[PDB]
Formats: sequence, C-alpha cells, structure tokens
Amino acid sequence: SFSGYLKLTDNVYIKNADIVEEAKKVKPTVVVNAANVYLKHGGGVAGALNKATNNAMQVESDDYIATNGPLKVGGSCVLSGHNLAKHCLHVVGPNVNKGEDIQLLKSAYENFNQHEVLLAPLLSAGIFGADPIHSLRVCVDTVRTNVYLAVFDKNLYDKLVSSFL
Ligand SMILES: O=C(Nc1cnc2[nH]ncc2c1)c1ccncc1Cl
Repeated sequence: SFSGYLKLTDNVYIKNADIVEEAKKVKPTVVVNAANVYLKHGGGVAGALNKATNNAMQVESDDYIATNGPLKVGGSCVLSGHNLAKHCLHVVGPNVNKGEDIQLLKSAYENFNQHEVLLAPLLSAGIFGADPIHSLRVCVDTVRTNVYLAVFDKNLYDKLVSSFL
C-alpha cells in the first residue's frame, strides 16, 4: 500500500511526507511514534499523531502509564493505532536535548524488528536533537524488517537522500 518511496536498501524506504497524512492514507498495520518514557505526546511527531486521534492516543497512554509505569529510553510498547493504523508502536529514542545517551538509538531501532512492516519517523531526530543523518545510518544498520520512513522536512529529506552511503 506504500507509494512514492525511494528505496535505500533491501528493506529501508524513504519519502518526504507528513507521517500523519501518510498514516491516514495507508492505514498501516504499525505506525511508529517518537515517544518519551512518560508517553506525554506534546509536540513533534508524538504531538501531531496524538492530535490526529483527537487526544484518544493520550487518554490510552495515560492509562498505560498508570498501570505500568514509564518506559525505558530505548524501549517501546504496542498500543492502539486509533484512526491512523491498526497499532502504534511507541518507541523511545534518546533525547539529546535532555542529555540522554545517543548509544541507546540502536536499542530503540531494535524494537522495529518485532514487526514485519512499519511506517516510521527517524528516531531521535527533530526535537529529540540527534543528527538525522546518523539516525538513518543506525536505522539501515539495525532494522531488518520493512521500514517506510516519512521525513516531514523537504530540505532534510533531500539532504538525507543525497548524502546516503
Ligand atoms: O500536525 C500535523 N502534522 C505534523 C506536525 N509536526 C510534525 N513534526 N513531525 C511530524 C509532524 C507532523 C498535522 C497535519 C495535518 N493533519 C493532521 C496533523 Cl496532526
């Protein structure tokens, strides 16, 4: 169902797209959220995905945290995808702006290997403060399942493709 993606490797694909609009169109089995440990979906990709669910993602997430406690940096949980996907895989990449360890980015991408196909953003990019070129390199070298990356910013998309090794 994914269309218009540039193939980077055997299993990694990329497109300049808004992941909310992509999720509404494709209705994938799994959409990845760029989550934090508290599942507080305030801004970035998480704020956008939650807004698109009319805050239902945040209501479900607050119940999950009340029962289970916070996730680990590098960890994940599977929740509903609401109106966007069958499931949302909430993945916590390190937040460099909070001083978190960038070596946890590979552990974060390992969560994707539990799902055959995913629609995802680049982990730890955007407001999480990591270099998106590094994030794409770790993604290609860690994920073995089929990943469709949506990059919101056109200028960043072009730089990611042009500099891809
Ligand atoms: O907020 C939106 N997009 C958005 C914003 N900021 C982002 N950062 N990273 C991804 C992303 C996406 C939006 C646009 C159109 N329809 C629904 C929504 Cl919820």
